[PDB]
Amino acid sequence: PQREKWSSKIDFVLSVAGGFVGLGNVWRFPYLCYKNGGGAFLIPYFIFLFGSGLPVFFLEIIIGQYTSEGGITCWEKICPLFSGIGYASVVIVSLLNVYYIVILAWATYYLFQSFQKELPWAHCNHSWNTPHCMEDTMRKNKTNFTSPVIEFWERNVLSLSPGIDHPGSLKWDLALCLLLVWLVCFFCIWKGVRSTGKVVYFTATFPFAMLLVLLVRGLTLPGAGAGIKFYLYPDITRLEDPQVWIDAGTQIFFSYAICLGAMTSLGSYNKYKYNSYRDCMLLGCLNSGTSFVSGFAIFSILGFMAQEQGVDIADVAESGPGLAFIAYPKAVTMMPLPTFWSILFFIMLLLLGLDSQFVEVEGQITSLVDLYPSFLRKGYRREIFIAFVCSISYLLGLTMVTEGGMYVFQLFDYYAASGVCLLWVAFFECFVIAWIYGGDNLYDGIEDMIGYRPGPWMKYSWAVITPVLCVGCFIFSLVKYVPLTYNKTYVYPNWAIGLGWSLALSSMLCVPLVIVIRLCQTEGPFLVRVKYLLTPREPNRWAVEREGATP
Ligand SMILES: *[C@@H]1O[C@H](CO)[C@@H](O)[C@H](O)[C@H]1NC(C)=O
Ligand SMILES: CCCCCCCCCCCC
Ligand SMILES: CCCCCCCCCCCC
Ligand SMILES: CCCCCCCCCCCC
Ligand SMILES: CCCCCCCC
Ligand SMILES: CCCCCCCC
Ligand SMILES: CCCCCCCC
Ligand SMILES: CCCCCC
Ligand SMILES: [Cl-]
Ligand code: NA
Ligand code: NA
Repeated sequence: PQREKWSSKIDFVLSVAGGFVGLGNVWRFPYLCYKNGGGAFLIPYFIFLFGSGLPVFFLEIIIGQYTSEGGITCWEKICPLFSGIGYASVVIVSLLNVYYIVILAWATYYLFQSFQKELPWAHCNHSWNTPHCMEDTMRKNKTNFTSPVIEFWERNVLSLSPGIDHPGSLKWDLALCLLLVWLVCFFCIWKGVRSTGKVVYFTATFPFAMLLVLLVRGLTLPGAGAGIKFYLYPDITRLEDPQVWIDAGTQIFFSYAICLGAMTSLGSYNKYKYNSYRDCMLLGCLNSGTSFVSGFAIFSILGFMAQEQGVDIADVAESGPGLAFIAYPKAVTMMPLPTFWSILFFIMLLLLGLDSQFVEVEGQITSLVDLYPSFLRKGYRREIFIAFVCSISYLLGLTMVTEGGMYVFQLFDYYAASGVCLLWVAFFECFVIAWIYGGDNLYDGIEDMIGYRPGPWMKYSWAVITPVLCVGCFIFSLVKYVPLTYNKTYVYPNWAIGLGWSLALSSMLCVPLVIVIRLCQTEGPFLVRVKYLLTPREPNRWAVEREGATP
């Protein structure tokens, strides 16, 4: 009957902050900056952060607060047509839940490797190391040598195969680790949904307090001055390639968990007369500051490795995912008692990723339960659903656990819940809000909800800045198209790129397909059909709290 509200604003802030501040900050941003050269990644990043990151994030939160519904029915309130956006988000988040947890699996594996006398990536004299491996300290002291940390990441953790078309034998240890993290998610969602809520004082303060330590270790490294420069001074030429702009925009959208329905649901649990604008601005500041400062530390470590190895910074580690699994495990080796600090670091990674996964999976489950309110949300009948959603997404994730699973992970990362699909969904959200619902019409709601009409920046972002940025990046990437590559050496087969585009299209096609379906359901001439489907169905149809009216 009545949606359960937050106990207080503190609960909302802590839940959301633990929600969108996770592995998209300490893991994705590092190698996304590293892959796109150096500081040339920052110029689009911040622009999107001030052009589409904060505005769309606050728009999602404010729609959730205005309609008090999840990611799906909120659109039906705002606009019956273009409802597929919600479905699109669901598909996106589903695919995200498939490969996001895989990262945690790796972290868990690393954790299980930490509990021993000497870290396995300190020196390379083990069975999995190629004879070309040479220790980092001895690399520049005196061809094509490899470092123990990278060896451990590829040969042992991943057992990397020649290509995607050679999946090979499934790795059982990583499969068990993925099962373990999915079991943690399952027992933290069906029961103990607020388990992290009562221990936030450890779940929120520790991940930051740990990062600072790395930062203190990062800057002190002798080569940091080089690395920070690589992280800061941009390259003008790199800005010409569409890849940097697409990566920066989609990294903004991924870090803030927008176009997923999680933000709308989180904003659906708060009060109507709640000043979510200021809270959202502070949370976005915290998110971007965490990303920027963590990049400082990891790029200082990269500069240290480059100066010690006698190699260029751009060729010191893996450009694809695993930079955070190459730089940070090397940094924790330099600290006194490396085992303890490595354990703490991977525990912090687990906390961040697990909290983010809890939020995303719970949002997806709530959305699907909204789609099936009688067939679900009936106790045990709901419980089984959880056991379904994890399992079908666990088995589907097992394709990323085979020793050729890294390439599949790269496909999912670049296409499934990131790339031109996120731009598609964000552009359609902003188009519906600005050019159909009306920016001033939604300011009429904001002014009543928070008590003051915000500045013209929010409306200018949805009206012009965000659609223009999204369409420009999309069309400019399609014009100067470069095939997706893993670690800038592997050239994907055509069928692999076809599968990745199928993954993107699974969510993209929801917007037009649902439009066609809704037009088919309604009767009459086309013009009155679209006019009737473009009328909001009383978005703030609530009287329990002090509210005004739609016009
Ligand atoms: C490593 O080998 C590759 C492939 O032959 C070559 O392109 C590259 O220059 C070599 N790098 C070093 C550091 O020897
Ligand atoms: C010879 C080992 C089995 C064949 C290759 C592994 C395939 C695992 C895919 C799991 C998907 C559920
Ligand atoms: C700029 C492209 C959109 C043109 C305006 C469409 C608005 C239709 C809905 C009107 C609601 C009264
Ligand atoms: C009108 C309500 C039903 C819309 C269903 C859309 C589902 C899209 C699935 C995309 C392929 C998995
Ligand atoms: C990965 C498939 C997601 C299916 C979502 C269905 C929404 C009605
Ligand atoms: C490492 C955390 C940095 C946070 C900066 C912004 C604080 C509101
Ligand atoms: C339930 C789908 C009905 C489709 C009817 C199509 C009429 C053009
Ligand atoms: C030049 C070092 C800056 C570090 C900011 C946290
Ligand atoms: Cl970020
Ligand atoms: Na978190
Ligand atoms: Na983030």
